[PDB]
Amino acid sequence: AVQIGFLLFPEVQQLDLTGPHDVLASLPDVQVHLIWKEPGPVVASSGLVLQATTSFADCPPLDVICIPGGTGVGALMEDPQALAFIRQQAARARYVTSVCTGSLVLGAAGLLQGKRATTHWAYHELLAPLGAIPVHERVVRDGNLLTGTGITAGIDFALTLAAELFDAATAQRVQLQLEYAPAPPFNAGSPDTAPASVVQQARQRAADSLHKRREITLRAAARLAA
Amino acid sequence: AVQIGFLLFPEVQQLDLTGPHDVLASLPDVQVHLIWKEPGPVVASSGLVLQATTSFADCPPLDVICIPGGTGVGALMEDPQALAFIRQQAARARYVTSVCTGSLVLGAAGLLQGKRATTHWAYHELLAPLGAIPVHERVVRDGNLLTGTGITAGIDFALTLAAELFDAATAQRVQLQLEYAPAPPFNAGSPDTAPASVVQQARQRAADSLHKRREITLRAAARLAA
Ligand SMILES: [Cl-]
Ligand SMILES: [Cl-]
Repeated sequence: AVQIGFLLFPEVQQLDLTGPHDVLASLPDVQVHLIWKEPGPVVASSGLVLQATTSFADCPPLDVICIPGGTGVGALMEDPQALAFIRQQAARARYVTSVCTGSLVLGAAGLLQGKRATTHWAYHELLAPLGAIPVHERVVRDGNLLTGTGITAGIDFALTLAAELFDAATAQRVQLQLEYAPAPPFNAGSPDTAPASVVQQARQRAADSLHKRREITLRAAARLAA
Repeated sequence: AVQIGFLLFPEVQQLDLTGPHDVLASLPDVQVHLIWKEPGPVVASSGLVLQATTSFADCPPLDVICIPGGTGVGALMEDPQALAFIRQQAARARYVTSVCTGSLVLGAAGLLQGKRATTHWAYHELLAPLGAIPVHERVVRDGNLLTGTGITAGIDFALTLAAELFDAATAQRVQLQLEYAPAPPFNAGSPDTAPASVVQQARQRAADSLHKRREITLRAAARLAA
């Protein structure tokens, strides 16, 4: 069975994880794990309570690892146990993936050095100090690394992984069974298409978080420099 | 505070619920409830464990009620306690909504009689015996009833509800904060765009479920006829 693992941490943005989970769990001969330091409840940033199924020590070797984003990324960027686990699994995984600010965790773990990558638009400046080549595209692939932007990035790239792990007809069948054909009623999902007034509001609301994450990023970069 | 409730039941398709939950939970002055017969664990069809936060008896009057779909819809269509709760909340709710096969639950509760509605493509024939006017569109609005198709229908219609409960700039800001701009890598999300061979496979895999749901639908229709 293909082994797929998602890191589940306090203050995760749960949709970053639950989207790809439901798609990939629809495939035959997959096993999906929700990984944290021990099994048990983990609370997402919205208050939704999710259950981790396996610990770092008991997790099998993964074929796919996926790091979601969320408020909780700041703590993960300085969690040596989590970063060590990610590095160990990435060494042999067929696919290393992240959604939104999850790529900052890959960066803190050293896995973006010299690699093309993206992250959430408001935090994109933090990729370069972590050694990445920043790219402003919604899905960026460099070798076996896939990084994507948007809360539903993992739904789309899960269909790509289904086609490469199985075949295109399997991916299309899953898409059809889920009737997945999005049609947003607004076109404000990028700073290049949203009204300027909306961009300003969103940037102002992210400013305190960005300031705190600049500090964390510099400390994480210092650890990589040693 | 605006009160938004999702029905959480065993064998739910969790993305039908977790998508709109994360969008709506991003809004100011909202309170979101996960409703079942009692608080506690509820297992989704994928095995993901979610927690219900409130019981039918303790749930406040809702401004928005949302019924997700999933395998578990068949049991809900004949659960008199759940159907009675839905009817009570729908009487005063500003918005009554469903995702995918959740509209079959609204149908069993009597809430689609004489109303335009949609559901998952493989189960669309079951709307007419429940009194609905079936429509083949991704989002169908009839008064305060919204029914949508696709596992991520509730993400899109949550942005519509944000614009009508608050204003368009608020909805656009949420879309931008989430960087929501989907771009599926295949175009097989509808039976009209997927290859014929894929449609056949999907229909064959749904056949046993459809047969069982034809039986349940007829019994539910008989209860409405009395
Ligand atoms: Cl997206
Ligand atoms: Cl969809």
